Amino acid sequence: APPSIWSRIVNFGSGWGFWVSPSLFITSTHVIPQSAKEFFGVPIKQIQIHKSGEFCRLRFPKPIRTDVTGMILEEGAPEGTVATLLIKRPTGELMPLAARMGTHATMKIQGRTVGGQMGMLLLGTTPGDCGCPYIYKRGNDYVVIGVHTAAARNTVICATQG
Ligand SMILES: *C(=O)[C@H](C[C@@H]1CCNC1=O)NC(=O)[C@H](CC1CCCCC1)NC(=O)c1cc2ccccc2[nH]1
Repeated sequence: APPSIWSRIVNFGSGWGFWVSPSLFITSTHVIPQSAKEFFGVPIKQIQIHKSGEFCRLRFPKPIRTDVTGMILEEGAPEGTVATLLIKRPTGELMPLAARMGTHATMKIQGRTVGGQMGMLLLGTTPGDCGCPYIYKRGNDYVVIGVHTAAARNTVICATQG
């Protein structure tokens, strides 16, 4: 992925989030800092925050990332698609991970209702990785399909919009 794509991934609370477009930031719900007063310098009351299970959209009142184009956001990928989980680490290291996406489902994880799509990793994910995006290339378009929310020892769970 080009630097433009990686630059959309930004640390956010205990994990990460992803700029889909100049005004739209997505992340995993459980990652969002509680009792934060502002995100990216914007008071929280001015942000439109919509949670769909563990998929969270934050829509800012003015464009924040005017440098980025709006990317296609879809609810998961067709079954069998090998997506890339774009992991950033706090050291700065980039760790793209290939994951074959499987069935869509809604299930409880540690008592929380999670709608998303499970994948299988093809050197793994760690507790600080949630909120990183799943993307794949469809023709000449990059498509973002969800955010990293959970993993087991090679199942990964991509939370998707409802
Ligand atoms: C991000 O916060 C982490 C990333 C995981 C940690 C371990 N490897 C990863 O990729 N996410 C979690 O730890 C989730 C937290 C849940 C909180 C409530 C909302 C849904 C996510 N939990 C797990 O990843 C998890 C729970 C669990 C239980 C039993 C077996 C495996 C297992 N994995």
